Amino acid sequence: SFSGKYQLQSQENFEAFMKAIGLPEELIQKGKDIKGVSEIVQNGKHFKFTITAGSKVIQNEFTVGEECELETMTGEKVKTVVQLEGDNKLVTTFKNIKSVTELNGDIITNTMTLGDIVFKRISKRIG
Ligand SMILES: CCCCCCCCCCCCCCCC(=O)O
Repeated sequence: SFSGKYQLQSQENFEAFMKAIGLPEELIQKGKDIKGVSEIVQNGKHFKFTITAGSKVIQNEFTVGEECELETMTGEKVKTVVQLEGDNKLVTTFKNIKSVTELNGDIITNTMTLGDIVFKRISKRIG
């Protein structure tokens, strides 16, 4: 349902966010303009997602409504719960970051908010 492969079209406030969260500037620099790929496999409430940005491949999984460990941008793994807010929307919060992922047709919009910082990503189905 969320299942598919998607690639980044555009994003806002990437570096603000990534510095604030602790990403090595050596990585935030080379990452600014990468159009990353997301491969998602949803099976009921079971989700697997791989996010590929260059040589950095992060793979995660979670079951909706359960506790799950998620590997973060920095490599830090956090224990949280991901919830559905409608079949088309994934919502979680970790390290004071609120992440919203919403699929509309072939476009996935992801929003992460740390304080006043709103990091938004817009991706498009590919393969
Ligand atoms: C590496 C950061 C982990 C993100 C934590 C969000 C948990 C739900 C995410 C499900 C798949 C995310 C959608 C990918 C779209 C995108 O790359 O912006």
